[PDB]
Amino acid sequence: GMILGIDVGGTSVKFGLVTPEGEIQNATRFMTADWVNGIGFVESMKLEIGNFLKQYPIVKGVGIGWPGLVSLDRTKVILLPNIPSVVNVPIVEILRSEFPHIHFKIENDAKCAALGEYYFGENKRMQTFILLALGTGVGSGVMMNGKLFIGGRGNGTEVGHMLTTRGKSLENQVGINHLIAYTHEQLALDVAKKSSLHTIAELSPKVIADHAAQGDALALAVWADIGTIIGESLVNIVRVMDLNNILLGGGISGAFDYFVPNLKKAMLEHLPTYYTDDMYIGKATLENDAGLLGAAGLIME
Amino acid sequence: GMILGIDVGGTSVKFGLVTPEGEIQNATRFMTADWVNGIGFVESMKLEIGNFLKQYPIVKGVGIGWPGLVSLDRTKVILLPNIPSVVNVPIVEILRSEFPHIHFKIENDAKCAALGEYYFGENKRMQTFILLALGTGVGSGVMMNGKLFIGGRGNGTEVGHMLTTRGKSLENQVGINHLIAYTHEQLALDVAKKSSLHTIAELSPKVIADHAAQGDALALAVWADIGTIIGESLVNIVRVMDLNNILLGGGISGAFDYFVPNLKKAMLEHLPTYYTDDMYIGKATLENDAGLLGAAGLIME
Repeated sequence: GMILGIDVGGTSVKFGLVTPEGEIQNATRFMTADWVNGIGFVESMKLEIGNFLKQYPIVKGVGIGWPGLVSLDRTKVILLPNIPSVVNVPIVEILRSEFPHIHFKIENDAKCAALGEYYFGENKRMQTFILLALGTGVGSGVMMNGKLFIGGRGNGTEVGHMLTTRGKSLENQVGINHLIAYTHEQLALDVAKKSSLHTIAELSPKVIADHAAQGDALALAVWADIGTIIGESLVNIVRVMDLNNILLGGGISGAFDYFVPNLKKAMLEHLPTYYTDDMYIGKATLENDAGLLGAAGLIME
Repeated sequence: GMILGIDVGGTSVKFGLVTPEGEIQNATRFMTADWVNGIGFVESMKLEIGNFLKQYPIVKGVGIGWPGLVSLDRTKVILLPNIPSVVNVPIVEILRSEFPHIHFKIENDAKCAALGEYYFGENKRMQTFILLALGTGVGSGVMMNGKLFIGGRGNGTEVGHMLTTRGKSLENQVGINHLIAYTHEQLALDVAKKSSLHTIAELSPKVIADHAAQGDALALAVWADIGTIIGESLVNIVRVMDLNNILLGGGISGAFDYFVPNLKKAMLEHLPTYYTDDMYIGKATLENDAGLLGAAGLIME
């Protein structure tokens, strides 16, 4: 049957009815600014959830992905760095008491995205891999021997906050806003104005990728440096986890061809053949839908 | 009953009969230089193993820890960076065919040391922790929810080879020989000859710790820098694994009081309270016996 998947986010909140083949029906995008500025975030899980089950009375399950830390028993929302609300909330118990005929499940949103790729992606059922979602923040989810990796205390693989060889965190080096700021820094150093990016009104990963495709030396060098940084953090993840299947998602993944060569180079430079001989670096094809699909996927398990 | 534990090492090979209370009887130390230079390493698992079962006919199990990569099925020894021999060897099948009345088990030696601490240490049965063995090389083993963490492909937690904020690997920064070389570099910079370490013929972790205990500014600063480096790598391990119980072993752990303050400081600086509020940093008390105890521990499971 149809399952309601919810992907809770910092800028937008997403609802969708998921089919067993991974199709999203009646995709509704809200919020988050509009939700916080008004009746509140929790008042807005109950209002928009209630409106969905009324429309689809056959729905028996609701899976929700959360953009932060969740409790080990998967009943509470600990903290969201983009949404200061929801602390120690037994959401599974309160929704089960309200809707006793419906089964509820919660998980971290980056972990949901890995589960989404595992059930519905172009590498579905791949047993052991990491999904790196390279956006404004760096999110990650890991499947290990066909099971979602949650870590010792339930909130594992927070790789965006790992320290780099520069001392700064991974997401403060490769996150979308930091990539744009670094590109502007390199354009400022380009005193001869050789680069073609100087014309554009507002930089974005897509624009920097489009100019790299044309052969712009500056745009290609930016993605090559981003690639080395991602590769250096993947060396550390691989040494700790012993996995060598990598899926790359998020807004920056559109520039896959321009940053993956240096990413692969960094991995070959620092890792022995034990890891690199059968290593795979693929593109995450579900894009921004993986989180919602994975959230619904919780109910399927 | 009594179990034979074997801890295979680069400089010395160790044999011992382990009791259910964790006592080692008839501890025999060999080799490794003498083993390689002669009849060979494998000829020397068979000669010294055979001599042990003849002495103890009631022994029904043999657990062996290996100083490198082992196959996922735990039958083969892939590679040892200190011993160039033993590649794709089905050691469990060949010992089972030779001794069908005895059960055989193999594992990575750093993982064995964590299992040793889990069954017989001062924090025995602690469900989720990392054991960092700080010696010539940096070894690590992790227990997760009371089960040995092996990683996706069977050779997880090779943390000694993680990249630091300096770009070099963790063990090339804090390994015993690198600690001694760094101490000599700081003594060379000490043009006023203020330090007390200038007198000693040969530096060692114990000597640098003994001078730090006396209040030597240089010796204290060396351990403080080592502490920051270990703490920075633990930030990355904790972000990936979500564990916060840490046991510190090896030759360098004797200087626990001098490097742990900066280690803890680095962890508090880079990790939120979710990890640090109930974090524990303890001393591994089994020392060099953990590997052998853990190897025997494989048979107990």
